Amino acid sequence: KPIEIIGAPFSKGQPRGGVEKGPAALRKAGLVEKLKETEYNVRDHGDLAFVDVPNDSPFQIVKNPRSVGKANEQLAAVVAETQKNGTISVVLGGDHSMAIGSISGHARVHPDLCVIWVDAHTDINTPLTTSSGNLHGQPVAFLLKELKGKFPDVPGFSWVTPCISAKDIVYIGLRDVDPGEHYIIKTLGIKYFSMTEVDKLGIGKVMEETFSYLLGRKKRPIHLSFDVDGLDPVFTPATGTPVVGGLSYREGLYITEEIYKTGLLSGLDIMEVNPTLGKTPEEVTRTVNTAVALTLSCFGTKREGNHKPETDYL
Amino acid sequence: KPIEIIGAPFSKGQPRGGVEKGPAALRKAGLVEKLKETEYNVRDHGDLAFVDVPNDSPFQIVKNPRSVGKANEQLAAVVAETQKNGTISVVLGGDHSMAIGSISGHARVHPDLCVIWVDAHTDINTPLTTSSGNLHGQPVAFLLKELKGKFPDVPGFSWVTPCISAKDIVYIGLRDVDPGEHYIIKTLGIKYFSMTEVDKLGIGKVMEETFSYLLGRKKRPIHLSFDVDGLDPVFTPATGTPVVGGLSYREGLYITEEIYKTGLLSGLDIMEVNPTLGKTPEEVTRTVNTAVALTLSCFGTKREGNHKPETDYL
Amino acid sequence: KPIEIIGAPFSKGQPRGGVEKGPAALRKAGLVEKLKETEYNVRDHGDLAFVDVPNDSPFQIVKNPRSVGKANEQLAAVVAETQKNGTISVVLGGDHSMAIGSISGHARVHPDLCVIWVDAHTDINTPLTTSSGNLHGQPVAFLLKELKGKFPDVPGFSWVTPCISAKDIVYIGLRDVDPGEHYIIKTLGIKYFSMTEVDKLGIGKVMEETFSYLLGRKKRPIHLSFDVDGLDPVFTPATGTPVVGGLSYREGLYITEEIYKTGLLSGLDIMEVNPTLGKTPEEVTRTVNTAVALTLSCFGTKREGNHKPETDYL
Ligand SMILES: N=C(NO)NCCC[C@H](N)C(=O)O
Ligand SMILES: N=C(NO)NCCC[C@H](N)C(=O)O
Ligand SMILES: N=C(NO)NCCC[C@H](N)C(=O)O
Ligand SMILES: [Mn+2]
Ligand SMILES: [Mn+2]
Ligand SMILES: [Mn+2]
Ligand SMILES: [Mn+2]
Ligand SMILES: [Mn+2]
Ligand SMILES: [Mn+2]
Repeated sequence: KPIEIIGAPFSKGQPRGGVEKGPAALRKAGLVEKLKETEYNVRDHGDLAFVDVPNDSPFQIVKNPRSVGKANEQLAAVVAETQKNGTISVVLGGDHSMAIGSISGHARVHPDLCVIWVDAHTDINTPLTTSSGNLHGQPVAFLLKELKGKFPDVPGFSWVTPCISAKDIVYIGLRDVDPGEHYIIKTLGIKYFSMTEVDKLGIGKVMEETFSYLLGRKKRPIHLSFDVDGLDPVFTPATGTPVVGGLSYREGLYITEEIYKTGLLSGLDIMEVNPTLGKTPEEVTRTVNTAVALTLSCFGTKREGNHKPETDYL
Repeated sequence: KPIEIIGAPFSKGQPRGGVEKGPAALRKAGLVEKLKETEYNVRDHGDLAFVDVPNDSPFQIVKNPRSVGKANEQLAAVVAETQKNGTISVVLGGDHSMAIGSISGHARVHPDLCVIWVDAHTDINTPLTTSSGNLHGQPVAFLLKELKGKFPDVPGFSWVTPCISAKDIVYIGLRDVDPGEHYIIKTLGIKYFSMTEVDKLGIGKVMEETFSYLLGRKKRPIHLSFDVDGLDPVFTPATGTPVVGGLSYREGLYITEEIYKTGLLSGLDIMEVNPTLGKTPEEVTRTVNTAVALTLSCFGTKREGNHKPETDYL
Repeated sequence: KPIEIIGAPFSKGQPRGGVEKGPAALRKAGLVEKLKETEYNVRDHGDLAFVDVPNDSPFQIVKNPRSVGKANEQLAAVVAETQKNGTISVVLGGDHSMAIGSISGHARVHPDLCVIWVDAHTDINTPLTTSSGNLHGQPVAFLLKELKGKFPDVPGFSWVTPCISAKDIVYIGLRDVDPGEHYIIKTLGIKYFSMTEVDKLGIGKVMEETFSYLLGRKKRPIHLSFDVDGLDPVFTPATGTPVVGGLSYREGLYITEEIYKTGLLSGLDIMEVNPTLGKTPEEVTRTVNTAVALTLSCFGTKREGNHKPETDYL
């Protein structure tokens, strides 16, 4: 199989700066090469340079709208672009609002996809709900159909087309959800697994379930949008919003691991890494490798080992 | 429902000083207000000032007896006092020996209550057993009937009336139990779940069980005496006795969470917080919020979110 | 029952020095006395002084061969020596290559034994595979029959006799396995439980299984070769190779605990402790006690308590 990496050095989805340095640190952590070490061919597409929207106005509360609308428009494009060639898209990112882009682009070639969302937050707030115009906390509200026309069309996201219903999305790692968001997920009946569910079933069953629930009938392609923050802060400290009591490195590596073991991975998102939001240099480095590690997980590497087949190591 | 908070700034139950600063730090962490943010009405009762017993003699080995006898006598009173009005009692505390007070006061209005004891220790030692007169390690021995007249009446605890048998008490998080104590719990057949049990079943099943075992037949009121030290030291470092390999923040939040989801909470104890026993300021702060967090847990807050009902956030 | 402790202050199995100081720190942590506190009689055998092999040549890639061959020859001997008297052998160690010695010596008296291997690594590499002559990463390859004559006889391990097949060995905690090693374990069909398996089943089921798989038919003696490094680095930092995302103190204490509860413990290995590889003095101390703790676990101590029988603590 083939792998193409897209860098989404962006950050207007939120205030704290650095997230665009995300793909910059990830490649520096040698993400590309290690990936090559697998059975997958890897092509690095570089960093989609994003033209800045002069005089971007705050649509009511929502900020830097046009920016996030055009930046995400440019991305979805490249994604659908690769997706058609048949390669697996892996979006190194800045804030998690590049999810619309990625996800959209993906749905163009595979409109039957599901979505596993590992984030501490649902990020399912709308321009109406959000107590901030930080679109990095709305990505699902743009991709959801059951939410279309449920809020004033936003300046820059015209090209966006609600592509999936709540019956194809699955959240894992939720532990910091806003009122409005809780409403939405309950109302629209969205299958999720808050830390409390993790706690109850155990990552194993959590994954086991989520799968049947999504690939029970028709096996479709998967889009794992992973938010480096959905792990506990002790593991991925260099982030925008940390939230104690989250997924463990182990649990996180278990997810990408069961994901891989299903061969249905199509699109991958490694968002929210802020190479600057480090209390200490280590914390960053930590955050960086664990992230890196989580990628190579989705692409083969098992915690039990790997050995090139047909070769007699004896 | 209504909530009344009682501060038990005390510490003679043990040597290390600071535990009385407990309710002092907890309120400072804004425990009161956050609580108001729920569906419960909250009334802060303040800190029961405790008159000191001049010349308190060490009953054999047991120390500061009269102190702990009168301090706990004053408390039980206020507790039964609120309990009658129908509000939920929440005892911010100093050492865990204010459990007799709280628990007693509670049993006066609801003598059919059970008790969930999250502590690293059983604290079920008697004046006979204890290798210390630290009554913060005997609270159950005073409340237990099967232990009445099993030791020399203690100077100051006359007013104390063994209120519950081993069939209504449940320990969770035990990992540092003394010989004598092991004897007692086995002999008197006390349902418990040592870390090893936690390890085996998984907090989920651990709670699931404990409930049936207590609320299987007659659903009664619950008295969760939570000992901030039953969590692992990495989570609640600012304590008297830390004991590695204990409950995780997650597991601890899972408990208070399943407790809440049963609407049977009547009395709550947040003991053993020593705002001074911090290797570093953070450790305290850590200890403080996690504690605070554990309270608001027992009162609604879920790790999946909360949203005021009947309001359309759309 | 009787316990005899053997100190294997050795380290040529690998580069980093200090591991021979292993038994030196363990006794200093009072391992001997605490052990006496159990229902087992304990005899400390002291530290097998190891005569150094002048001019030890690097068999191709493999280093300090003759050293590790004679040091392990001297050990197996003492082990079989005690094993015959009926006492339980407990090898405090230096690098994990003293496993051949221990294990061999054990098989002499009980050739029907199985083996539980808690290590981050399989250490099942051969002189052919290893990208290092560090025999501390080959111990199983010398003890395995299915591997005999699968590599050039090594200078110093003549006396070694492949004693067990892959049907009697069980690995727990694997998370850093080399290519060649993966080949071997898959090929030779070796029952294991990588962190991912731990993650899936939960230490409880992991142990529950491993047992039936080994003691299902004929109950035999157990040889728990525990590698202090198989726990997460946060717990046992003072080691040669740390590997993030490993067994928790709890999970590790759960293992030795279920091991003990089967009364089938015959030989115990507490390897890879490097009293010098400590970022800070605490880290060592940490590493030391947790190790110590893991021993006393295999010998009675439960996390629920212990009380001398036939004594009325009332
Ligand atoms: N980028 C993230 N998470 O990864 N943002 C979470 C934001 C929380 C909430 N949804 C908001 O819009 O404020
Ligand atoms: N306050 C506590 N735990 O929260 N004390 C535990 C004391 C251990 C033991 N029961 C003793 O009396 O020494
Ligand atoms: N001592 C240990 N683990 O405890 N060594 C692991 C070494 C990793 C690998 N088997 C090698 O030979 O390099
Ligand atoms: Mn997000
Ligand atoms: Mn997030
Ligand atoms: Mn206590
Ligand atoms: Mn305690
Ligand atoms: Mn080893
Ligand atoms: Mn190892």
